[PDB]
Amino acid sequence: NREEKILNREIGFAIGMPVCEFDMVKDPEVQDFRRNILNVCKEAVDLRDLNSPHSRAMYVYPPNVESSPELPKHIYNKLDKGQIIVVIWVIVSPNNDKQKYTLKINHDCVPEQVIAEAIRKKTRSMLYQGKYILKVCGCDEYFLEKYPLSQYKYIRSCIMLGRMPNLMLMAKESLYSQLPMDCFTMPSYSRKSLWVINSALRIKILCATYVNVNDKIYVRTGIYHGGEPLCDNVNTQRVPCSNPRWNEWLNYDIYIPDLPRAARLCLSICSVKEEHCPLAWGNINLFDYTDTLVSGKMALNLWPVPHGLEDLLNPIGVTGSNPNKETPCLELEFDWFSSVVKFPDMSVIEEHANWSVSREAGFSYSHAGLSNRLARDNELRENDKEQLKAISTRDPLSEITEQEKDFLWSHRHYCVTIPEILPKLLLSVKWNSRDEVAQMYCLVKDWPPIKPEQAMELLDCNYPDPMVRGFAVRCLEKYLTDDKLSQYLIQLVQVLKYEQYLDNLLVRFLLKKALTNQRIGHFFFWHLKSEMHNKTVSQRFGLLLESYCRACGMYLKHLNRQVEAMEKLINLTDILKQEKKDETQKVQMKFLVEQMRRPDFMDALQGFLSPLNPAHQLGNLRLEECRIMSSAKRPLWLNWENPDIMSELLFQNNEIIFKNGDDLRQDMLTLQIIRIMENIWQNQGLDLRMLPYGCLSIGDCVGLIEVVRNSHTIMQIQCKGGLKGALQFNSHTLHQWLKDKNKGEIYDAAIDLFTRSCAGYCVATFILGIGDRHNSNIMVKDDGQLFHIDFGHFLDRVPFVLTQDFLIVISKGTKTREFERFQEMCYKAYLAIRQHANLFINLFSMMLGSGMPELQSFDDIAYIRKTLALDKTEQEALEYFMKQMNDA
Ligand SMILES: COc1cc(Nc2cncc(-c3ccc(C(N)=O)cc3)n2)cc(OC)c1OC
Repeated sequence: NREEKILNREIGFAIGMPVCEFDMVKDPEVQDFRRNILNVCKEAVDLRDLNSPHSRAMYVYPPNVESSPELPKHIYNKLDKGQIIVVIWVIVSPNNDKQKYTLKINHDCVPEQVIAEAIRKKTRSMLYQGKYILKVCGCDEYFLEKYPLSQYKYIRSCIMLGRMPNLMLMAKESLYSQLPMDCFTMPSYSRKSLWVINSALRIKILCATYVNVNDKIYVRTGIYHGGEPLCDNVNTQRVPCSNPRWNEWLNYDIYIPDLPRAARLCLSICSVKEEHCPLAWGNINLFDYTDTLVSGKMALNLWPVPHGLEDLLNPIGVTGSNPNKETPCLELEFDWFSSVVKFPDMSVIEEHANWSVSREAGFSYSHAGLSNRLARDNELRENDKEQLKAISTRDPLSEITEQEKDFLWSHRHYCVTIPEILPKLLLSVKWNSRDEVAQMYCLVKDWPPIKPEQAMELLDCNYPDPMVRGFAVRCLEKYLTDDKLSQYLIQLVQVLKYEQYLDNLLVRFLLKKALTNQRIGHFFFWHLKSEMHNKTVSQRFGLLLESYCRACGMYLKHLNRQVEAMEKLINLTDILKQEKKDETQKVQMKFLVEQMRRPDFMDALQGFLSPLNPAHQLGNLRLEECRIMSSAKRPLWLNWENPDIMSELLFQNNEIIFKNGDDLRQDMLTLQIIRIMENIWQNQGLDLRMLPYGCLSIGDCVGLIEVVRNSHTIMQIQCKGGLKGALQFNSHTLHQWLKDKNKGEIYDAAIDLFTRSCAGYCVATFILGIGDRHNSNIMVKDDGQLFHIDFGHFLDRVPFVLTQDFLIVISKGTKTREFERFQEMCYKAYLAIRQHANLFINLFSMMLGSGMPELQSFDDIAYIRKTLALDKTEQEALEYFMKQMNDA
């Protein structure tokens, strides 16, 4: 149709590639995914239309709320007898005169209560009900739901910073008119044996093409469950890369029924010189998406070897044939049987598991042979029931011995009472045994649901099993809030890559949520779009962005404006850091102004939503304020007028830093972790103010960074311009600048705010291992709030040692009441993150599959164990932190 034609040009624009490339793809799974995922789209659209227009308004403008209405004592204590002074604005008559009405209301007041109060006071000045809604003055944020006013992030932030909440009273039909009508049109494209086999595992290696220049090459193979081998690495006989035709049948020490559903064939082509090196690699799922075992011949286009490849095989790598068909291919032949070998149904598995129970009690009572894995009845002592608890407490990176692993499996039936031990129990299973596995599948079909956070440990590279993964999705479906979903969106988008198939529960959960919450959808899109260049994931994400773009609605137009501006900034910075790179800053600027003033560049970058917070409108550009920065890689400091009619109550101007050349994934994770550390601290009752400024990677080493208003680097303060020098840098200079900025009842707050942000960042940088910190890495705001920029490296010793310049601001002139109070905060902060060690390990663990340099192995994540002192007791760790900290 005409509608469809127009749409695929639009989807194609936002996705980076045209829709018709997906049309021409002939792979059962791809066209099956393309079609099958449309019900999620329908489900999501129908949830939007289910309570039209309110539920549609909620989709586009979801309430931005904290996860709980409970205010920690220090947040509550800020309120005037548990009450908040709030200001309601009303735009009246033709001249759009802004009338304000200040109210003192309960912090837990519903928005509708607050509106009624504003109307009460509106009439009581001169001396309706559900016809109005509340909007945040200066940004596209609405308070459309019955949550208490304080539960909203804008209101809780206002309380904490001691800022006056300015809100605007808006007509419901004024917002409802601004809303478009959904039109999810269904696309054009939408219109045997089993476990019997008594054979061993054998696969033939025919030949390899596209291989040449420089001694002898062999094919190395392996059978894996995630990254754990289910047998021995079987290899082909060495051949020089002139005629690589082995045509030999490789035999493995696994029997066809003992193969788990998540079993993979991990192969590679290696070279020999005492010196072995991998050349090209490739992984295959031993079962397809319909659950059929691989039958016949196959041509696997292999992948280049990523630098720093520890082994000869890459089992953690992406499963499937490289899309670049002009790369080293490797033909294989697989054993044929009666017809088609499909994986047994859960019923067949249940009958075999109930047998692996009735005839296992017929193998312990009616066989003789011992296995320290046989579950014994009435032989579950309280002496070892506390031992299971002792194992369940341990961190995800804590090595579990063979003695402990055997003990756990034997007590599998008890472990249901302690559901948090599931990750330790699953790793205790012999996945190379169909008897143990069948018993486990059944325990998981009935396993009690665990917290979303614990269920995430099960969604990493260590747990490939579909039913283990399915349980984990069900836990996030039932217990994960939309707020916590926004927090872990980075790791959740990442774990998609580990999934064996295009169509899974994780993707359906994530897409549904993305298509039911435009805020979740926004970052979901950008997180996927930022990885389209990566040809390892480009397909999966390309299909996902298609299904998203079809059912996202009129927001696709808003995404296209963002994509167009982002490309013009890339193209501009491309020409600049190529044609004018070694030239002077005055020349680069001369060129920048000349180029930005072009008609096509002007309108692509004016009047669009900011990708950093889509609720922020970016109007006209303040070119007089747009400059190339003095900082490294030459970032582009951009300024935009805020077109909001009440911009003067939030920020008249919006400033974004456009970086082209540096990887921002590391800075993104650090700031996600910082934000999580801050929440842990705030809930726990410690007010360590952190500044997790917005950072978003938008492509291959391109990205955006939120400009922190009224802030300067440590160097900028220490100089006062350049009237001092690196030697002449007097230690008291920092405190003096702060003193001149804040005087009177203002000064005491400033020092407090400094010491607090100081204590938080000391603890944060130490745990995380954020090293190479200096005067151009640390920053301070006008109000004394400290923060850190450019997270160069992490995990690779005191990562941030206390400089005199800071301790002096902490007091005035090492042995002060302020330093004693300070030291305490750091000890208190350290102990709080230690109580959450299991979360941070998992969050980091889910990132190994992301192509990050300083997060490749479980040897990088182990650093968190050393800085948090997990092995030691809580009081023992304090002695460790005390020792590392007591060093000046
Ligand atoms: C770093 O130097 C400067 C910074 C800023 N301002 C701001 C405000 N909020 C944030 C940042 C920031 C954050 C992260 C990263 C990163 N990830 O690289 C880089 C910069 N920068 C202003 C400067 O001169 C006026 C300046 O040059 C001396």
